[PDB]
Formats: sequence, structure tokens, C-alpha cells
Amino acid sequence: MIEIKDKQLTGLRFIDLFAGLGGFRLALESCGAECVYSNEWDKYAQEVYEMNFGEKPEGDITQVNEKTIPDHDILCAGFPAQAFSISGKQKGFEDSRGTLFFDIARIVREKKPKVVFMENVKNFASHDNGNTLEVVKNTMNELDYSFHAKVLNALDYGIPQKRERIYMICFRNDLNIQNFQFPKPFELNTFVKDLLLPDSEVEHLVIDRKDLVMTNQEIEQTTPKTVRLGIVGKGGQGERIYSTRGIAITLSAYGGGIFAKTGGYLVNGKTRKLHPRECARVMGYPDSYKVHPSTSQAYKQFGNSVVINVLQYIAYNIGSSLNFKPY
DNA sequence: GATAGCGCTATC
DNA sequence: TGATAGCGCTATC
Ligand SMILES: Nc1ncnc2c1ncn2[C@@H]1O[C@H](CSCC[C@H](N)C(=O)O)[C@@H](O)[C@H]1O
Repeated sequence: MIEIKDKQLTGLRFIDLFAGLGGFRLALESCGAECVYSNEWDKYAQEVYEMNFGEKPEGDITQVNEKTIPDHDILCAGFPAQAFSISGKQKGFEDSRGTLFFDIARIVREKKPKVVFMENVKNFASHDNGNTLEVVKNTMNELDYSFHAKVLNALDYGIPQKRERIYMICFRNDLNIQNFQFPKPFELNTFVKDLLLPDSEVEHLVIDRKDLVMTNQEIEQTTPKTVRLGIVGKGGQGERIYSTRGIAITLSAYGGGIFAKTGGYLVNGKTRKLHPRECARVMGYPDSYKVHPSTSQAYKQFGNSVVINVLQYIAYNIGSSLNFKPY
């Protein structure tokens, strides 16, 4: 994550819904905002959240009386996506895990926050031809908020990962927020190879497999893109190998394949999966953040998490706009 | 709870 | 197209 000196969000209070690892907190907090409430029903996730922020998130948001949610200026929420991902049964709103947005809508209706910050996968935009997004746009407009949606890729904001996500920023209409913008992209000056751990610490993750084919030669020069070198087995999800000289593929939560949730990378003639912390970094997390003890849960957590760095640039601009109140 | 084979589907 | 991908889904122990 990036260090920020102009705390645009100072004095503001925010809510951390669907917290998971707490990435949204890390972001807004770096900009001077204050976290007043957090919600996350997964046991193990609460464990890491606690492990890193003291408190322990509250349970099932679908059964929390919104009247109970603390006063707050910005509502943060990266809601479930198994329901809209390019990688699943796009059952959208029909899927139980795909209704959570409306839970948000009723948190917003009651607490009427100044800003509504949401995150989800790229597919969300076009899912169901584009009606799902539309339902969210109108629901927000009908709640009297503006709707600023755009998809950004992590590799355009200082982090080596081809992770494209849809970011939705909502300002209450009262305030005439009309100068808000999404961070402009910029040169990628860091690659997988730069975030790795010494072989001394990865040995255990190396996977030698006879069925390891090799369809592309290692690259010498770094690229702001993921480059597939080899493959194992049938070459499906988590069976693909990439050049650490480029950028990492998207991390996933319920992912499979021998290189489950991280993907295979070629390091010094060997083929292996990333380390819980190599992920942490790949996701923009400061090495000072304590990961969950259960490696599996760890990978799962960073899987649906958010790239801290990205949220920062957005969070910064949210404040920039909020703080512009001329006479 | 931890593993791992997979079987579509975005997109260009 | 033909090649690459994906906050996923499942079964098995
Ligand atoms: N009803 C519910 N109540 C609380 N959390 C829920 C929930 N349904 C899903 N979730 C949680 O939704 C989260 C979506 S992933 C969001 C990740 C988060 N922005 C981060 O940075 O870690 C998951 O952690 C999942 O456990």
C-alpha cells in the first residue's frame, strides 16, 4: 500500500461491510478516516480481522437491524461475487449469495450516508446483458445518490496483478459532488519477481509434475501483463504457469487446480504456487499485516479481498471532491 | 475444512 | 476465430 500525507478523509467515519480481511479499512484509514463498525460473518475471517484490528466483525448482515448501524459518512462494501463472476454459474440475483446488494440498499436508506463505496468483479458490469448493474444504478439513483461506476485494472495502479474490478462510488445528492474522478492510470514499475520471497522460504510450495508441459519461453524483460509459460494436466484453472517477469493472474477464493487460488509461477527453473504472503503483497498488503494461520483460509481471504493500493487512490479522490466546498 | 480436476464463459 | 485465461464448483477423504 501507498503512504499518504494529505489525509483527505480526516474526521470522517466509515462502515466496513463484508470486511473479510479489512482491506477497505486499511485504505480509508490511511486517508485519515475512522472505522466505526464492521460486518463479516465468516469465522476465520473474523479471526484475522480481530488479529489485525482488535474488534470482531458482526454476524449475518441480512439479519442486522439497520437502525442499529452506527452513524457514518462513507459506507464501504465489496459484496459477494460468486453469483456474478465470469468464473461461475451466473445465477445472479437468483443465487442466495447474490442478494446482498439489496441488504446494502436498506442500510443506505436508513443511515443515508454521504458516500457509498462498492466493489465487485468486472463481469458484474455486463452480467445478464447489463440489467444487474442497471438495477444497482437505479436503486442508488432512486435512493437519491449519483452513480459513478468504472472498471480499473490493478496493473494500472502500481500493483502487478491482472485484476480488473468494477468500482462504484456514490455521493448523496445534497452535496453537489461534480468533480469526482477515478484515478488516472500510470506506469507499472513493479513486477511479480520483485514481490517474491527468498527460495529459502518457498521450497515447500514447489510442485514437480511429469505432466508439466512447457509452451512458451521465459521472458527476460518485464511486462505490464500476465505471460503464460507452461501448463500442467489439462491446463485448467490453477494448472497454468506464468512468468514472474510479467504480472500475476487474479487470486481467487474457492479456486482449484494444483496451484489453487494463486496460479503457478516459474522461479529459478522451478514451478510453484505463491505463498500466503506473496499473495498479501500481490494484493497490496503491507508486510506488517498478520495473515490467518490456516494457509487455506489465508489464500481464500486474499482471494476475494481487494487491492489496497487501488482503493487508496479512489478513497483519496473521494475526499478530494468532498473537501472542495468554495464560497 | 483442505485438496485438486474441472468445464464453462466471457473477450477479442 | 483460437488462445487466454476467471473474488468459481464441486467430489472425495
Ligand atoms: N450475509 C453476510 N454477512 C456477512 N458477511 C458476508 C455475508 N455474505 C457474504 N459475506 C462475506 O462477504 C465477503 C465478500 S469478499 C469482500 C472482501 C473484502 N473487501 C476484503 O478486502 O477482504 C466474504 O468475506 C464473505 O464471507
